[PDB]
Amino acid sequence: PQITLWKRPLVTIKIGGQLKEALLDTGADDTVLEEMNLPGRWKPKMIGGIGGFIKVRQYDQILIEICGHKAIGTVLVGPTPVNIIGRNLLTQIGCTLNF
Amino acid sequence: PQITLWKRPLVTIKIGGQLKEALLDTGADDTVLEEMNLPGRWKPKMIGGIGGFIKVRQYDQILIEICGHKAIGTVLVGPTPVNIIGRNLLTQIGCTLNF
Ligand SMILES: CC(C)[C@H](NC(=O)[C@H](C)NC(=O)OCc1ccccc1)C(=O)N[C@@H](Cc1ccccc1)[C@@H](O)[C@H](O)[C@@H](Cc1ccccc1)NC(=O)[C@@H](NC(=O)[C@H](C)NC(=O)OCc1ccccc1)C(C)C
Ligand SMILES: O=C(O)Cc1cc2ccccc2s1
Repeated sequence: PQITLWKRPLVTIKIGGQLKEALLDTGADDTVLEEMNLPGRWKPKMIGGIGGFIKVRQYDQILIEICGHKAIGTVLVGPTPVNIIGRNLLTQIGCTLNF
Repeated sequence: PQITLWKRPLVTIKIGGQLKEALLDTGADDTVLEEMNLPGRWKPKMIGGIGGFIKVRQYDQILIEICGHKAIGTVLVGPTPVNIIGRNLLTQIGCTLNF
């Protein structure tokens, strides 16, 4: 698609046979979701944003589909108000910014 | 231009006649820049991110060039760690996500 930005760029994703919604976020280095039962154990990680820093759970090798585009990578679970697809996955679907 | 997302999408901007570097951020509703003075009157605002809220000064109708592309709009100023161009200005330059 070619997605204009007059509203938040929310798209449908699929993770572990659950459809969710998430934000295509070029200002995010990593991908951050609020929840899921991603397979078991996790490693702690720090991430920062505008307000300061937060601890997240890092899960590796996570299969995710973004508008039907298959991808695999690291997904953080943390206190984000919106699910965030960051650059680590945006690159895998060949997402570019254009103007 | 067409910008891939293997690294942070930093671009040259010009504001108040000075060149700066800023992150093109589809995940930002608003544009937030490092402390500077701008023309006109500002009003106080709080904006939320990962980590919580910060206080910023909102300036309206500020001219900015993003890679040479003119945009006029609200710019917030305050203690951000990175200059962020958000959707309010991305839409003015006809920036789109593509995959
Ligand atoms: C989501 C994070 C992965 C991302 N951070 C990062 O990628 C970074 C730098 N990486 C990173 O942490 O790497 C690992 C690391 C960290 C530290 C040390 C060593 C290694 C990020 O916060 N990115 C933000 C920009 C930024 C970049 C660098 C440094 C500081 C800020 C926006 O892109 C971004 O996409 C959105 C994500 C988002 C959306 C909505 C809510 C919360 C977060 N956030 C924003 O912070 C923008 N907010 C919004 O557009 C508004 C207005 N917010 C909003 O709706 O807030 C509601 C809310 C707030 C709080 C609680 C509940 C609701 C802001 C830039 C204007
Ligand atoms: O004091 C200043 O110079 C600047 C600001 C104060 C304030 C208070 C609440 C919300 C935003 C802002 S900006």
